Amino acid sequence: SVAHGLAWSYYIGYLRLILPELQARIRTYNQHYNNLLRGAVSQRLYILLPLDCGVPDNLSMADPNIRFLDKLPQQTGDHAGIKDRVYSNSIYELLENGQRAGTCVLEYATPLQTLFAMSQYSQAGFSREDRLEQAKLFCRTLEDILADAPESQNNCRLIAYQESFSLSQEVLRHLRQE
Amino acid sequence: SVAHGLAWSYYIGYLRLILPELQARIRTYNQHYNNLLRGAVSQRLYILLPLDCGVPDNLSMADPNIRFLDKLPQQTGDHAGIKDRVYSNSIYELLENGQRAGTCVLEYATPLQTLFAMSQYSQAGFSREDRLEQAKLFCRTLEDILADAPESQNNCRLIAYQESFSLSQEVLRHLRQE
Ligand SMILES: Nc1nc2c(ncn2[C@@H]2O[C@@H]3COP(=O)(O)O[C@H]4[C@@H](O)[C@H](n5cnc6c(N)ncnc65)O[C@@H]4COP(=O)(O)O[C@H]2[C@@H]3O)c(=O)[nH]1
Repeated sequence: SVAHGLAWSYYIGYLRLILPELQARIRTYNQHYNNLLRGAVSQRLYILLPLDCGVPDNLSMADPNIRFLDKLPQQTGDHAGIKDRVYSNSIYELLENGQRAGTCVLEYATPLQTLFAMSQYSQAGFSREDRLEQAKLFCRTLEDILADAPESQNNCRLIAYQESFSLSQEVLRHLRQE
Repeated sequence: SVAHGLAWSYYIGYLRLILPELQARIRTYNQHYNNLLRGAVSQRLYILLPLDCGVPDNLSMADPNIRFLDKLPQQTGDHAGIKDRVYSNSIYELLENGQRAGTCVLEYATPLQTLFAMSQYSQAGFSREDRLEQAKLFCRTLEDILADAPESQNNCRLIAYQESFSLSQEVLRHLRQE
């Protein structure tokens, strides 16, 4: 299954590698690089899962209330022959009524971009209906992996959505629960 | 198909992104950072495809004649909400009879590590026989993608192998053809 392989590669090649050290990288940022007068970055990696697989490269293009602020400390390591491969994450501010209502580590799940592009390339033999069903299967498999995964211990939140709708608000709703 | 999705994600999320700018990054290295007295780095990205999916993180652990030298200039760009995500590659020297017989950009195809780990995790429902058959399907799909891909224009070489056997020699054989 396309989505089954994609869900497992996202855990094996990314989540299980960065989640153990995520809270440490955030506490490091909150103490030494975060502006002294600002709210602390929240402790979890928030992952956006648009089921229509529309994954823009700039998050501020999906909502103007979502604005880039800073990058976490970079995590590097040797991986499949690549020396010091860089895993980077970005901190965003979420604006409500124009003012900062919260800060969090936010990104899209990249494998959804793969399902999108696969639906566009003829040689992939992958229809736009395949995409919606595989997008849902990808998220189910992922939350099933992370439930049993030892690396996910209150440090990761999946935010699936389908499109009116405000992404900045959908994130803030999860953020306000904690 | 697990390998079908993995082969397409490797093209969409990596090869089609780095191959257009690979030769430019190599010429930049050969002129400004390569030691003036050394042989030029070859122009292609050589990708190792062990069908047993044994992908060590340090290439020198698979063969002592393969020694790290330097990194190419890093390629950065915004991707799925990650600002300045870093794509890095490593240059290796290949020793024959103890002396440098060639230099090239070399790495393993990371999705093979995914197939390996999937075969080890019970929740993946993926047997070691599934792995060998999916490993072969992954490479077939990949070379079929790159044949028709506009980004692959004499800048990428797939080296599939199955294990005596010397990895440094198998690479040098491809290198000596050109
Ligand atoms: N050698 C090498 N291969 C790379 C690199 N980046 C991607 N690949 C490969 O391309 C394929 C698809 O790319 P994608 O981002 O869709 O999936 C990635 C992506 O969702 C997530 N991920 C991995 N590294 C990062 C990262 N640095 N930043 C954000 N997300 C990441 O986990 C998935 C699996 O990662 P893997 O690791 O196996 O790299 C393979 C991947 O199979 C790279 O920088 N170096």
